[PDB]
Amino acid sequence: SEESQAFQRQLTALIGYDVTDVSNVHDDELEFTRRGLVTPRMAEVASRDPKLYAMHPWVTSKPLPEYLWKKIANNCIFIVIHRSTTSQTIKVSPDDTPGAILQSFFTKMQDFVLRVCGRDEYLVGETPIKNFQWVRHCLKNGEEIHVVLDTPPDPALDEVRCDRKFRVKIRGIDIPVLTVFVEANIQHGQQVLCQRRTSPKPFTEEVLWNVWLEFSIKIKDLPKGALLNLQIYCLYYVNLLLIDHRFLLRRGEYVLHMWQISGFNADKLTSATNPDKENSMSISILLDNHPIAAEMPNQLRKQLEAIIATDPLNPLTAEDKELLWHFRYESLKHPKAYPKLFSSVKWGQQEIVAKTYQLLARREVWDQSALDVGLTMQLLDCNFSDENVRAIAVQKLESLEDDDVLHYLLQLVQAVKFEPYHDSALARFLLKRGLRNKRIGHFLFWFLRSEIAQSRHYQQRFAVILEAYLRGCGTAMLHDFTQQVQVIEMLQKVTLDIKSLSASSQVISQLKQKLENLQLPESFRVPYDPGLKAGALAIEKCKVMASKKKPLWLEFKCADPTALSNETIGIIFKHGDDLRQDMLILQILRIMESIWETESLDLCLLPYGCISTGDKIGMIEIVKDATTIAKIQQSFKDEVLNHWLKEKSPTEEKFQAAVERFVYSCAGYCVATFVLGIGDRHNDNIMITETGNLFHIDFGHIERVPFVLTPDFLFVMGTSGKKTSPHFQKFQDICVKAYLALRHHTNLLIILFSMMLMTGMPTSKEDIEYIRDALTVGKNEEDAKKYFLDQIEVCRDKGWTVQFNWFLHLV
Ligand SMILES: Nc1cc(C(F)(F)F)c(-c2nc(N3CCOCC3)nc(N3CC(CO)(CCl)C3)n2)cn1
Repeated sequence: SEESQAFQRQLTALIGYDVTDVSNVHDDELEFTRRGLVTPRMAEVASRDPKLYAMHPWVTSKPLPEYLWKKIANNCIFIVIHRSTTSQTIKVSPDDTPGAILQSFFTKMQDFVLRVCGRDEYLVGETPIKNFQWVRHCLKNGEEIHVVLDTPPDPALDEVRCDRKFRVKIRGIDIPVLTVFVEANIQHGQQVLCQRRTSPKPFTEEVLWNVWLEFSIKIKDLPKGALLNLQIYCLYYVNLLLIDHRFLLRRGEYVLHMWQISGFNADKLTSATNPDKENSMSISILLDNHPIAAEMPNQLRKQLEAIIATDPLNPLTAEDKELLWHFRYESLKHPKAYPKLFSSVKWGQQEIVAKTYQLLARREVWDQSALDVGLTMQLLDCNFSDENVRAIAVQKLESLEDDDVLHYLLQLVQAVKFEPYHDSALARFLLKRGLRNKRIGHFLFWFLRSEIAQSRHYQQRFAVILEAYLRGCGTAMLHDFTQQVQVIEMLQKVTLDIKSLSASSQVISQLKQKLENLQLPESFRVPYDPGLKAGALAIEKCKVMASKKKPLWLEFKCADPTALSNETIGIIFKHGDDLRQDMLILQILRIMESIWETESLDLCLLPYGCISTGDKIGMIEIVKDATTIAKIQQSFKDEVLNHWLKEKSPTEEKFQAAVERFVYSCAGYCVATFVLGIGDRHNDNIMITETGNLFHIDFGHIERVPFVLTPDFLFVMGTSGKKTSPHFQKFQDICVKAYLALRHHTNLLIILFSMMLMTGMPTSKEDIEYIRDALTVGKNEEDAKKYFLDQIEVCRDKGWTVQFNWFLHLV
């Protein structure tokens, strides 16, 4: 169809990659997955309620935290309602359903719905008012809930239209420009089954061996998902699945173009070949050589328990693995032992694998066990290639409500890189949950699109998954995405053009002019906050920041007239940094906020919105009324920070609340940063709001100091490096309370941290340990409770020693 060709082009401009192209495939894995990602799509699309899908209500089935209970005194909630400059307040009970509120309101005077004023956010569905996120947001922030009664959005325009051994031939290598040898492996889950090599020849434009590298593994022994790893060093690598998606073995000859090093990493596992054929190193290989689906003594059981108890970081001895394996059925009764057990499997042996799959038959204990996202994630990392082991983990995620899928959505999207094949249980899980919820689908869009734009190694796999989502999300979503992408390209253009014109009066004139040139969509959704829409630019408020990379400071008008405030939406555009690192960290900070919601804690973290759009290019949310701690100091005497708060405080009451939130916010970042090992930062990278909320920024690429707690912060808490103030005791306990709450989620944090380094960093093995030592693994609470207080003292014993040094390095 002529219309289908123009439609596919819409998806191509949206996705930023052409899926129909078959220039860089040696097989049909991609296309087969497209055909295979039609059934799952239609299955979720044909099974979704248009009404609830069109308004995409954001809710949680979790209990309301202890601290958020104090906010409600009379067991009633105030819901200000709007129709046209008219206000009708309604005192309401925490359990009052949105429907009841509609009739309970009309009585004081049922076709319409309560929409949040100035937002594409609705309060609809059989849910208590207390369970809506926008409601919990207002309580936490003291704001009141303003709502407008409007027609429920039309779901109409959401609609979609042998026993022989193995061998391989190393013919040679070829690079057009610029002692090197070949290294061939057979890997399953980053675990080497066998390794062969060649003879070192001098580095030149042409070096060939044509050697026959023989393997010890046998044809029926080869596990599904097994990769053929080919490497070269004196610095190039490529892979290829020994088994395709149809259970067929690799028959034929292959010319493969290789990736190069820039000096473990998610990229090293990719089954995709290098797109650039003009400059890349190539490999010559040929392959010519199907499948189907008494108890322990308590002394050994005690040893097995000790092994199960240890962390995910603790390596497994050959002694342990044999113990875990010989006692499979005792190990099966402990879900926490599944990662270590499946690591004890000889995947290079068909007879054992069969025992493995047979073992997975009766998963009575696994399927009944409470979901452990830390335990589930472990089965999804680089150390597991078995399609069925991963399937039981993805099976467990399905119980997750949309609320929790949002918290872990970024890590899940990244975990796709660890999948041996393009079509996986995980990729189908992401697709289902994306098509089932508009908010999940919105972020799934930008997460996929961030990788597709700056990742040569995986852009193909993600493009196919993004295409499968674009069809099925709806005609309405497609319009928004088109607008959003349209604006970001115009802004990124301006951002890049502005950056080059500077290493002034000249640039400031160039900015306003080029901004007046765009004058382009009338409105678009904010990528990091889909509820908000943006209008025309506040060109007068727009400016290039006095920062080293010349970042664009932009402000927009809100396109919603139903908004009480007149505030502009601020966004920063930056080409200097790699905002992928920032995304992961910020998302981990949100996960930390959730964990502290478990023990009923608020630390007032400010995980501002951040989205990577291209290569070292993206956007950051602007937190209103925030300034840098450094800027407060210059234009290092201690009392400065306190003068600022009282200055920005209209009343003495405002000041006290600003001091309170500072004690919490400071405590939150002190604990969070030290764990992630990013505690040592300069003043410029730590900001504060006029309302007392402290927060950090710029998380890309990171003597000594545990974390930042300078004398000015101490002074705002009223302590001169020796005494203990009333607020300081509050802070010093809050740190311990919050630090103990994270040790309880050690495995979850480690696995997240481990994945963040592999899929989001450029070795990899030793770097992970800091979070293990920081979390004080294998130590009682009190001894650990002191370890953190000792870390606080190292900040007191220090002062500006490193902070002054930081001032020295930049200059
Ligand atoms: N990777 C990055 C990059 C930046 C960058 F480019 F500097 F803007 C930031 C950043 N975020 C932020 N904030 C994000 C949250 O809302 C407040 C602004 N501010 C600032 N600036 C302080 C400034 C120079 O001194 C003028 Cl006020 C510019 N920088 C964070 N992470």
